[PDB]
Amino acid sequence: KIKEVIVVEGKDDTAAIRRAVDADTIETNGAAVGAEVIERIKLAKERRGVIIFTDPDFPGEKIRRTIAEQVPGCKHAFLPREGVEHASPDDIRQALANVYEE
Repeated sequence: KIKEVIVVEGKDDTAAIRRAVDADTIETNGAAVGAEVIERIKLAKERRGVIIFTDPDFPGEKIRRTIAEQVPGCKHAFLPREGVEHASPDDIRQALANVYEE
């Protein structure tokens, strides 16, 4: 239902996201993003756009950085300051409500 595909690290992130919103996701399987995942993310960005939604720790920002610099034009969702896998439904909604679109 959410237009953009949401890029996350793994299944616990997807599950947590689908407990709050209806969204299609792409899972990176850790911080090692192979080009096969990139080409999925690429197709998704041009057909529907992509929201990157990873943790605010060192692994998660490294994942976010790696993708964004290979796929320009991704949007970014950030957990409210108060991991995605354990994020409350309201945290997920807030994260997605506040995506900047530029």
